[PDB]
Amino acid sequence: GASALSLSLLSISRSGNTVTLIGDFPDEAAKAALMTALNGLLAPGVNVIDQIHVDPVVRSLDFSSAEPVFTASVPIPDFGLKVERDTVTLTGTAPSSEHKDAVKRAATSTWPDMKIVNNIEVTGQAPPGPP
Repeated sequence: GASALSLSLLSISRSGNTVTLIGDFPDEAAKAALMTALNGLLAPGVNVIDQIHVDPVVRSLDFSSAEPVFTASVPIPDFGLKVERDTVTLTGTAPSSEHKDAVKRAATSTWPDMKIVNNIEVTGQAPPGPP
């Protein structure tokens, strides 16, 4: 029925020690494309907590090209990724600046028909943000 024009909300948190990413995926093989990305952050003694449900029907974020993107965010284990049902937001602690540029460019290419709002905020001047 022309399927739905809405993507399942997703949540991904990366701090370093442990990783927290929950949501729903369309297939299982899809994990291999993303997982192959973790191989970059995978450290000795590192814990992983990712629970995704399979749903060959529910429209989800196409990470097929998340490697190039996620890989662009690898040098930052303190980054966050959020996808909505109409838009996608990007926010991560960047003690630098332009360092976020490459990250945004990578996402834009991956999700051009979706609104991307990448608003980095350097934790320094202002007080500690939300938990």
